[PDB]
Amino acid sequence: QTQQLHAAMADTFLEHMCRLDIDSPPITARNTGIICTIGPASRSVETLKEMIKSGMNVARLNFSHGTHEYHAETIKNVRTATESFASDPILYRPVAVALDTKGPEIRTGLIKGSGTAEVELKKGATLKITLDNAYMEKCDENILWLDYKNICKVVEVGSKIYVDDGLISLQVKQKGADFLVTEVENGGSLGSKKGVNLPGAAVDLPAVSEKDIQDLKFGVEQDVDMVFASFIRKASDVHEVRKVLGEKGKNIKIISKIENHEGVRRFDEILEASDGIMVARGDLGIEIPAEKVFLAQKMMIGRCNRAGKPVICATQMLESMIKKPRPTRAEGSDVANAVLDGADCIMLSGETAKGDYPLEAVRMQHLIAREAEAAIYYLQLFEELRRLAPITSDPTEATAVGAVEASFKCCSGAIIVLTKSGRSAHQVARYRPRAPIIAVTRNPQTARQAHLYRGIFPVLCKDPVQEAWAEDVDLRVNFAMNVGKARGFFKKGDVVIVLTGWRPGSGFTNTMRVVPVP
Amino acid sequence: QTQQLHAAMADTFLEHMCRLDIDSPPITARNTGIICTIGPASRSVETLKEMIKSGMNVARLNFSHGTHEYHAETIKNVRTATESFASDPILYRPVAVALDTKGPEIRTGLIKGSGTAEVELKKGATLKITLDNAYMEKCDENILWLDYKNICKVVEVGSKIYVDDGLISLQVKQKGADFLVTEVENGGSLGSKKGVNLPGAAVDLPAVSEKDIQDLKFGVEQDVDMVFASFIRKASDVHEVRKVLGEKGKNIKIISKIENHEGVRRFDEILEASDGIMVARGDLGIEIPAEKVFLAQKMMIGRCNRAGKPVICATQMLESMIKKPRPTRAEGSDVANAVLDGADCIMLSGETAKGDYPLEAVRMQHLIAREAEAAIYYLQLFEELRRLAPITSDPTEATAVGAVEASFKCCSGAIIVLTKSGRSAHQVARYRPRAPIIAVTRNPQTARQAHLYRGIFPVLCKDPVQEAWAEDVDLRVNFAMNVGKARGFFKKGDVVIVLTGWRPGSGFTNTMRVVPVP
Amino acid sequence: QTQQLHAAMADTFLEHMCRLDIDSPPITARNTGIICTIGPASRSVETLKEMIKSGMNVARLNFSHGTHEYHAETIKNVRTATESFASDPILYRPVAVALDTKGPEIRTGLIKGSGTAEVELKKGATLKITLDNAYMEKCDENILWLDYKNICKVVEVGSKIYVDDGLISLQVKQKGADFLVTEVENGGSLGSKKGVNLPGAAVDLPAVSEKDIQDLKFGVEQDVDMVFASFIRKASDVHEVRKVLGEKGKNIKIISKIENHEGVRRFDEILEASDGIMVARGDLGIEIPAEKVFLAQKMMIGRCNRAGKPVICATQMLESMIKKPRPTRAEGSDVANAVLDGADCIMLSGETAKGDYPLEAVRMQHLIAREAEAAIYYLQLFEELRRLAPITSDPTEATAVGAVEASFKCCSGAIIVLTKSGRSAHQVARYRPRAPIIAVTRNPQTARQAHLYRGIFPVLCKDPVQEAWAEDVDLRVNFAMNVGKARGFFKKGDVVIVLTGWRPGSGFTNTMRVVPVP
Ligand SMILES: O=P(O)(O)OC[C@H]1O[C@](O)(COP(=O)(O)O)[C@@H](O)[C@@H]1O
Ligand SMILES: O=P(O)(O)OC[C@H]1O[C@](O)(COP(=O)(O)O)[C@@H](O)[C@@H]1O
Ligand SMILES: [Mg+2]
Ligand SMILES: [Mg+2]
Ligand SMILES: [Mg+2]
Repeated sequence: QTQQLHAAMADTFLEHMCRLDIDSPPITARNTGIICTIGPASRSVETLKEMIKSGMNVARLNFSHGTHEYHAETIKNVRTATESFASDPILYRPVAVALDTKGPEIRTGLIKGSGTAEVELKKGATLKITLDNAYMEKCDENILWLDYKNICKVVEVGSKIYVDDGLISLQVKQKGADFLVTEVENGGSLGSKKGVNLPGAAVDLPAVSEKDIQDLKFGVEQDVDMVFASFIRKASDVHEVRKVLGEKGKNIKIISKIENHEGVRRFDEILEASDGIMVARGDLGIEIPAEKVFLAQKMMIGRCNRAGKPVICATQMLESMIKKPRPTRAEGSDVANAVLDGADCIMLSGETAKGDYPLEAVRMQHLIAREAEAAIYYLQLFEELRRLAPITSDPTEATAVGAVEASFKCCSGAIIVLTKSGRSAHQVARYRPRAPIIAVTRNPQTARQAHLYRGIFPVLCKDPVQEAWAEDVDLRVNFAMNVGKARGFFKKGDVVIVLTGWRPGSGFTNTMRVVPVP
Repeated sequence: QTQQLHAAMADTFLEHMCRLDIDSPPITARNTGIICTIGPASRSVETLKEMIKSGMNVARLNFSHGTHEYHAETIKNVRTATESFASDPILYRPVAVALDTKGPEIRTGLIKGSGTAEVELKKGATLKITLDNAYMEKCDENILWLDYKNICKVVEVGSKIYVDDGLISLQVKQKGADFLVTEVENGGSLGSKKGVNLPGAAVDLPAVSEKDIQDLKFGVEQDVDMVFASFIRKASDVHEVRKVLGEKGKNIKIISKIENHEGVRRFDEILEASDGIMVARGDLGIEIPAEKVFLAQKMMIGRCNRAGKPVICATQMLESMIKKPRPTRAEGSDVANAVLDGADCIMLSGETAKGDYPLEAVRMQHLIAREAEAAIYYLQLFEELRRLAPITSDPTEATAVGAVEASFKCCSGAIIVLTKSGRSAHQVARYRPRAPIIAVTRNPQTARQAHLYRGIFPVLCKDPVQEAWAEDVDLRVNFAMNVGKARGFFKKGDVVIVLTGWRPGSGFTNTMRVVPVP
Repeated sequence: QTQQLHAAMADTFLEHMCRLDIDSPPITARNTGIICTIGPASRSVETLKEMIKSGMNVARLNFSHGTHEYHAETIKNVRTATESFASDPILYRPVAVALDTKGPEIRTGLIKGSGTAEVELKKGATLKITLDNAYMEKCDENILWLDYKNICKVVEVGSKIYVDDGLISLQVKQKGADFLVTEVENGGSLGSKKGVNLPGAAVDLPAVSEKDIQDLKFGVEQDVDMVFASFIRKASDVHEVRKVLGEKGKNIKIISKIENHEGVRRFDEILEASDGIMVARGDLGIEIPAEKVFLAQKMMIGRCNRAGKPVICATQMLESMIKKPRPTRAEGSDVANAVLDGADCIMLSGETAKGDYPLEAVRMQHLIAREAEAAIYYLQLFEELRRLAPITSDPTEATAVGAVEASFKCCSGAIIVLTKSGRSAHQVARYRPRAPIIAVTRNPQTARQAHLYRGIFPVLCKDPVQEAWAEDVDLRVNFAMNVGKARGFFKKGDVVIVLTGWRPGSGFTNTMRVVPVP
């Protein structure tokens, strides 16, 4: 048996687990989008091509580092790699570009005569933190400059301060004027320009600084597809990001990175304001106790699934693959369970940005996601997504759930959907069919943005518009058929579901046909 | 808040029951078919016209009584009453004609007119039973004739003989070559030609007698829509009726009447052989202990529902309405519960054949069914019907379950289906939408046979066949749209689901559209 | 709200996830067993006392390395540490000792001279594998010795050979009688005595070698509690381990390590023969594809849960904590998901055997387990465990399921169970209450082995048997009460469930009492 067919049919979740079978191969199609952070290890056109071949759907540019020039040259490379495959439109893969905001980071200064090395702090040793910009590049084991000028208002005597992915912790002992004396609660090698966290501090930095607006305006000029907004704390932060993109940026997706207590606490208003969510587990597990992160992850994934908005699970998914050709058993399990929880995308960071095995990392994500997608208990998931979704009068929403139901009923090879803006296809994605959603569009950005949604295999029609609209609709369906055939999603005799609108509109999807693939 | 909608959203059946509301009005549409037995109280064109106006769908002719000439006239009156409404294609109701077989009945003879009226059978009195035809019409307290010639072979001293809906019982005290001396165990008033039951005696009467053959052939000739075959004990019994119905009877639905121990015991084969089932409770409740009838009733309804085959609940649903303009509380509950169990149609016998309130009984059935249909727990029923149904490759099957799903999602006004044979619509009905299924057909037989399925409101198109097939389709669609508007099923506000096919075949339904009503 | 109680009351698993709350504190009790591998980092009496305080339940001795003398000292220290708390019976924790077998391992030899230390294998380089004992302690980048004398009988040209947690890979270019020539495909640096894997080779080493025989007998004289048997392929393997243990080691629990393809395939036979299972992910994810491991883990946990037999999740759970004081986000997730899957115990290897932060690794496991236990969807799990158990039994199984039900109904502080051999506490565990199960016993081996079962907090009663049974019962019950109170599991006003035999006996635990705590 294939596709965990035996397990799919169990009357209990327990029995479903018992029936999971190592020797049952998955379907060819992989549903979960893969986002990769591009940096010095993956920036070259040639490796970028392999990455796309290995499965990369979205290139993330981390604006916490680098320069406009650097990132512009990265974007150009992504676009050369991507376009190198346009000669064959049946096999061309759209690739989205995402701008990841710096936001309200606190960084440390430079280490003495930098970067001549690093320092060592020791448990019990004491440290003065100064705001005095004299020490800006004079940081050693005795004094450390930070760039957050209001730090003294916000912390108190006993406050913990984490430095560098939270591996070092200090505790404020002597407070003071515009400086802090602390005892190293937890020591280690301290380098230059490291991140600082102040869990439970009322930190007043904005989500959107002047420098964030300049980055965002750059993203609009660079025609990126999406924005990952860092440290969003309330809806009004999301609205600032969107408004500031202006009319030219109107269709860029806003993804809120939830990465602090207030973000989780205000999750619902943030979700309502956003196009989607990223569970930014890195900062999230320093900001709140690490034992609690999986709770926040499952919470957010549930709510985004319940709302039909994309959710990305991020950070350290395969961390050890920075240095090694295989992941840890923890990492393999982490990716799989993110898929099983319901994440639309999984993300790689250091493992593609800077590691020695970017290509192996991407493949691993692809390989795990597709085993995990077969392992999903669709029986319970579909039922629960139905129950929990409201009665509406939008005919697209009605056609979408109807098509997903039909697809389960006939076990079809795909759901094919024509879409101008993405929406019809996103509506189908919401109900989590097992079959891949082939979204045919002419809008290239629609194609790129479709990767945010579980299940949507976007396809960019290049053919000119027919003047008989009915014939144009057909050209597109047949196009989707050739792609599925060429990719192995289905064969000549199989059946598929095709969603179509009644007029050439723009939001009129309302027709579902069950057809054999020619 | 209308149609038990608060109840419909409950997560448990118990909470659903708690939320049932006496002030929440149902939809206009009524989904359960009403079968009325036609005889002396209901036979004239005038009263037949009121019966249709009242919700009658099927006219049953019971061939345990009358001559062919009598029945020909009844059918002709039904047709006249039905056709009287043809002058307005929108408000016309097809009416089906059903032929109910005598089968292997045992009955007593005629009481001596004197004119005593009825004979008084007294507990402990002796009563001779004879087979001598000279006594056929000379029945009284001392001598009772019976038309089952073998009776003496199949009972023994001490056997029990039941007479008249099982109200009178006799014990065999003495056995003879062509007579029986019995003692009255259960006394009462005995009238003429009463039903006799011998539970657990080994009755050897053929399933299809010469008289039945005659009646079946006349039904073919007369072009009846369906036959209710009495005392079906096994699949081969059904085969005889089908044989005897032959090619000209190709399309007559055979409905097997389950009314003895064997019929229940062999139920699965009879169900696979038949086009439908009738739970024939009158005899059933004499052939098995009466406290067990509800168990038989609910297993047959359950299995027919699981098989997607029409089942009919019959007999004493509103018995007391034979004499009274309003039913007993047990009668109102009985009708409601039959619908609630999933019966496709409910039936009236004496209440329309001979009663003083034929029209009130029909109205009462229409009123209770519509109330009960609003109280069904569809969340659970729809979920269980899906689980239990197999994955097929039949595009029409996929389409049907997709349309029902869409119908719940947008609270649809109706599911409009174009069908020639009826199948496409039968396939929607087996998934039990709440919304009426308006089947548009040009085939008149198909429109009459549709009444056998819960929720199909057949509609007969009379319009000329347009030149262009796509415009002919659209015409049938606009037809159904007008009829639902005319009758208050829905307004320009609403949405309806339209099912359609890709070619003027004859089994190619593969298209569902979700459409705001123009 | 506490304890994710709001999430507990959800109608769907999806809504359950939606309600998972970062600010909802868990209970004090932690149910999942913690197994720690003792090694150079953890072996001192002083470190071991802190491990017990931080949460260690089972000390694991890995007989893949070390001499018997070494292990006997580790064992003696574990007992010195454990017994140093026996002076307060209220706070004493039984600590089990487990022996983890070497089994049919394949290892490389020692590097160097002259090496020095590591040796860099280069992608594309050629490496000769030899079997000549002259090279046993002379390995380098050209020449590698292995201790598997039949390797040559059993790989082929183009077979893959993996070295050191599958991080280095070699392809066989040329075979030969007692050597192999190979090409490095995944390079890296190769240390001494690394594990070798031949996936898809029929490796023919015995289940129980002479060394294993000697190790198991040593296990018997040291009085260990359990044996983790490596590389169990089939039931006769478990039977061989049982024969060595013999009559004298009768009560020692055998936990079969599933770590190769044949073990997964013959899982059901192995589980029937075993006392529990370890999912040994390290070797397993090299033997089968790493993407597949999560599937095997979940199938094994499900089937062990359904059988009521202990299951352990092992290997790389908090790996990065060997060198760092906080785990990665993948690591935190992996631990939570293992507990959410249904695992009875979790395990630490290098992180407590050799790393810089053994105490923090224990604490973290303790913290996550307890967080994950509050997040379980008990409403579904209990329903499923009851449905998959037989409606048969056996008053003892009925009482235990009745106890677990009462325990939810009143948010019991604990279920107190009196047991000689553990069995009755085992029975309660298999139904997965959320409340801790305080198992009171006078048998010290029973108390130590109890840690194999989720939720069983063993408590060793040292008082002599009282003159009246009823006072003997109350003594032990009251002792459970005091331990619960001292540990913060519950207080004076709370209710606990107490399970007991009817007669002074042992098993036949058929009595349940719901009692307030004094
Ligand atoms: O998903 P969206 O943006 O609503 O677009 C769906 C639209 O695409 C179509 O199928 C085709 O329209 P175009 O030919 O204008 O692209 C419409 O019938 C439908 O309204
Ligand atoms: O339910 P049935 O008998 O299969 O008929 C459904 C058929 O009716 C149609 O919708 C219309 O066909 P006609 O124009 O032949 O009536 C077909 O496309 C479809 O196959
Ligand atoms: Mg950033
Ligand atoms: Mg009859
Ligand atoms: Mg070992």
